[PDB]
This record gives sequence, structure tokens and C-alpha cells, in this order.
Amino acid sequence: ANLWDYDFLQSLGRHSSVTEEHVGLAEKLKGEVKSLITGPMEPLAKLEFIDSVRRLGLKYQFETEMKEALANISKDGYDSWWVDNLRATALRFRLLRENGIFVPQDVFERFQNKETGKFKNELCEDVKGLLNLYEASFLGWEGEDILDEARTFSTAQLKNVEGKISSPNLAKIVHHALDLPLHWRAIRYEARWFIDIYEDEEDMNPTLLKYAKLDFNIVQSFHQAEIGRLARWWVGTGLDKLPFARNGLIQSYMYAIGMLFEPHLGEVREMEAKVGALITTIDDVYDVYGTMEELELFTDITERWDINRVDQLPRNIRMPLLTMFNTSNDIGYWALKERGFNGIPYTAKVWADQLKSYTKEAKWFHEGHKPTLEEYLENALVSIGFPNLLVTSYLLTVDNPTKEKLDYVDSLPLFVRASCILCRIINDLGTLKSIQCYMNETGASQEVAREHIEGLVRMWWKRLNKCLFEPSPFTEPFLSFTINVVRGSHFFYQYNAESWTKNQGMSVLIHPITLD
Ligand SMILES: CC(C)=CCC/C(C)=C/CC/C(C)=C/COP(=O)(O)C(Cl)(Cl)P(=O)(O)O
Ligand SMILES: [Mg+2]
Ligand SMILES: [Mg+2]
Repeated sequence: ANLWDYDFLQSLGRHSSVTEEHVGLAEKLKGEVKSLITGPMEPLAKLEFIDSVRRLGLKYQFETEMKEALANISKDGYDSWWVDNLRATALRFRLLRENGIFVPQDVFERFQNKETGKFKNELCEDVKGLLNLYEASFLGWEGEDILDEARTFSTAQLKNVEGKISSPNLAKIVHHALDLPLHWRAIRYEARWFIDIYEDEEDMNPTLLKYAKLDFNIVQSFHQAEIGRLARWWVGTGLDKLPFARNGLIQSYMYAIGMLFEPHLGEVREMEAKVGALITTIDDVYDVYGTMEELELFTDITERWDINRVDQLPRNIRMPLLTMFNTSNDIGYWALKERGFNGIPYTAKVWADQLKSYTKEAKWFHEGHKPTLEEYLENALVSIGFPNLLVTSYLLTVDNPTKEKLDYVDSLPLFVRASCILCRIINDLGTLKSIQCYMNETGASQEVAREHIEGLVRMWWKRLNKCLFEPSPFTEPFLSFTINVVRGSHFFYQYNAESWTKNQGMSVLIHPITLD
């Protein structure tokens, strides 16, 4: 049981303590949960139940029932159950916006002072109201000034009252929210955390809790078999024995679980995790290991998709390059075989673009150039690797793939570009880079520059949120990938890192949840 050991990882998937009795039980519990979501309940209680389903990682199992139940509730006119109740108003606002039902920010106007625009100080001791308002605020869009105020107000109040909470469970939840709001958290990681918290909630539904545990374990058995296959692949490539990129495979896979955790997306997940392992490896090639001439050759080979001069590179750079080449061809081929469309031109292209972006960073370094923040981000949203990961994910999942469709996603329209910019700046804040560039450009202090970059995180999120209520040429699951890579970034770049990481990996991928 060591997350970093490939003997152990390569064995993962041989045995599973998940039975076909477990699977039958799960089928029966799923049917009762489905009935609870669709069945009668008071509306607030129903919202709280649907929120709990989502938090336990189960929205993927019940999305239709959840949307149907919220639609019913949204079409009420009977509104006495929420109007003037901040907790109810805020929960409704969030779950409706999350599920594509618009609610205006002015539902919160009655809790403001009509003069100052400040929220009323009488809210300062409604903990659950403040919490729900804080969580809701992250569903806001650009220009929704009441929600911006709601963030700053609820953040300051929750910080003030955290230590005054009596309920240990509510206190843990508030602490958790102030670290990251729910909207920014990675689904699968939050699910493992929330199962334990939910078990201790007073309103806890034991049927739902039991289903959540069992489903978690069943899903986890697919992940273990994936990890097995990926670790055997990775050891097959020899790249585990490289100087650099210690733990790159399992780091990549843990990030991939943030992007997409569902069992039916297992083959796509494995291919994203391969690409990710290669991104982090090759990034080290370009950042730490290769000479400028070696990197120029690596980039030119990739740009031409032509490995004739590959032997000019030393072994430790030639191996990563050929593995990138072979895996890119494998993934494009999968698209041909499974989806009807040869994806090799698109995997080659995004790798070429990414190495070009690495090459530009290496040239800035070598020549002592200080880019502006905009100049840096234009390149760095590519170098972070998410255009590569996201275009690949689209290739593998879009229905009826065409050159026209792949060309559009590969051109990085705003929705996609927002995601890539976020992943880059979140990574940079988690510590050349965003903050220092903005410092160089404006003379700001570190503190002020960091606040600026944090503001950019909030702004790009608002743009993501809004892009989600508008019609898109994109569908599920790509729509979810695009959000969930950002949540993955937040989760792994909060500011011992080793033991926190290992604990997440062990608790989410390695140890099952004990069932009585
Ligand atoms: C969703 C998915 C499968 C992610 C795979 C892992 C990937 C490639 C994460 C990109 C973010 C990572 C792990 C960056 C760490 O690398 P760094 O060298 O610090 C850099 Cl931030 Cl890339 P940079 O080289 O710009 O300094
Ligand atoms: Mg690097
Ligand atoms: Mg780099």
C-alpha cells in the first residue's frame, strides 16, 4: 500500500473486494434514491437532498431526475417557502443556476440595505444563511454586483463567526468552504470527504449514505483496474526510470480523476492520464534537462511528425519523444477505430503547439526577456497543457466528429480558453510566472500582484459560468471536462504537501470505504 510504488500500482486491479452482490444491492438502492429525488418532499428539504446527492459524488447517476425535480420546483409561484429566508433563497439560487435554470441576482436585494448596497448586519449570525450565500455567490456572472458584494460580505462574516459555531460538523463545513467553495472543488475528492461529513449530519438519509458508500467503492474498483493498466504501460515505456518527473504517472492520474471520474469514461480517462504523464515529463525535459539544440530538434521532429533524426537526441530525451509520438498515434487511432475519425492530425498538432509554447518560454529564459502578463498568459495557457488535454478529450467523446468540429475546439474559443487560462493562473498562484510578470509590468508588490491574479481567477470563472447558460456547439461530457479541469487545478494547488497528496490518493483510489 504505497502510492508511489509501481510494483504495488501494477498489481492494482487483479483483485477487488467489490462483489456482484455489491452490484445488485447498488442497483436496488439506486432505485430508491431515484424515487426519493422524484418523489414528494417539502421543497427546501428536496433542495437539500439534491445538494447532498451532488456533494456525495452522485449527480452522474441521477442528472435527469435532479433536473426534473428542480424544474418542477422552479415553476412554483408558491414561493413563500424561500422568500425572505436567506438560507433557502441562496440554496435555491445556486441549485437552479447549476442546473441551467436562471435566477436573477435581485433575489438577494431584500437582504441589502437599500442605501449602502451593503448586506444587513442582522445576517451576521445566521451561519447557514451566510454559508449558502457564500456558496451561491460563485455561480455569479460579470456585472452581477450584488453577487460580488455577497462574496465579500459572506466571506468576511463566515471568517468572523467560524469560531463561534457550536455544531462541530457545521464548523468543519464552514472551514472547508472558506478553503474552497463547493463550486471550485473537484467532484470525486469532495465526494470522499463529504461521505464522512454526511454520515454525521442530523438530516442524513441512511439510504442515500449507504448508496453513496457502495457506489463509491464500485467506482473505485474501476479506477484501480485503470491504475493497474496505466502503471504497467508506464513501466513498459521505461520513463519511470528517468532522472526527472518523479511520480508523474500517478500525479497525472490523480488530476485526471478531477477531470472525469465516471466508470463509463474509463478508456478516455486512461488516455487523458497518459497524455498528462507525458506533459509533465516533457515539461521537465524542456525546463530542466535538455539543451537548447536538443529542444529545438525535439520541437522540429514533433512539428513535422517525422522521427528520422530522433537518434540525434540522447536516450533520456529520445524515449520521452517516441513515447509522446507513439501514444499520440495510439490515441488518434482509437478515435478512428472507435469514433470513425482519425485523430492523429489533432494529437500531433496540439503536441506541436505545446512544444512551441515551451520553446518560447525557454527562449525568454535564455535571452532574459520579461514578458508582460498578457504576453506571458497568451503563451502560458498553452504551455500548461490544457489545450492538449481538452482538445484530446473532445476528439475522444464528441458525437459525429468532423474536421470542422475539431478545428473549432482547437482554435480555443472563449469557453475553452477560459478554462486553460484558469488552470495556468491557479497553478501559478499555487506557488517567469503570472505574479512576477504582473509585478514586472506594473511595479506592484507581490501582495497586490497576487490579489490582481486572484481577481482574474474570479473573472474567468464568471465567464465560464455564463458560457454555461448560453447555447454551445459543445455537449456533455466535454462541457463538464472544461469546468472540471479547473476544479482539479484548484484542488491540487491550494496555498506537508506530500502527505496531504498521498492521503488524498490513498483515501480516494486505494482504500475502500468500510461497509457494515
Ligand atoms: C487533467 C490532467 C489529466 C492533468 C495531467 C497533469 C497535468 C499535465 C497538469 C498540468 C499542471 C502541472 C502538473 C504543472 C507542474 O509543472 P511546472 O513545471 O511547475 C509548469 Cl507550472 Cl508546467 P511550468 O513548467 O510552467 O513551471
Ligand atoms: Mg516546468
Ligand atoms: Mg515548463
